[PDB]
Amino acid sequence: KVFGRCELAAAMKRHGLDNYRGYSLGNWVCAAKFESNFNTQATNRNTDGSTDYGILQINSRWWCNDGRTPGSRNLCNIPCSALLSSDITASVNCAKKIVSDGNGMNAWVAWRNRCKGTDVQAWIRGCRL
Ligand SMILES: [Cl-]
Ligand SMILES: [Cl-]
Ligand SMILES: [Cl-]
Ligand code: NA
Repeated sequence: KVFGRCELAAAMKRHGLDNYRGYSLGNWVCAAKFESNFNTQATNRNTDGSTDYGILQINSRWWCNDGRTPGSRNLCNIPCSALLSSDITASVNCAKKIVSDGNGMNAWVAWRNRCKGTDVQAWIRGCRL
């Protein structure tokens, strides 16, 4: 599923991401825009053989099991395919574990390079939330 900007904002708010660990909702929408272009089915292979999955591009080296990343962890206790669903619940719940891990949203390279320090509130402007 390809979400609209305000549709995704509303779904993320319903799942408790607004101000989660101090990150306002616009940070999460901005991260999703640049990680996946709002597409739940996005996948991308990394040089180390791991793969990133879903709207927040969660990586199989640590967070989910895809059966083809030897020596990796599955800290969210989910198959990586669950992160591609049109229902964002699994992605949100796993993202909450990632952002609590110590480095905050710096875990998402696109957030660090394209959202951090910008006017992230623009990503939720005009939305009925
Ligand atoms: Cl915001
Ligand atoms: Cl594996
Ligand atoms: Cl933080
Ligand atoms: Na894994």
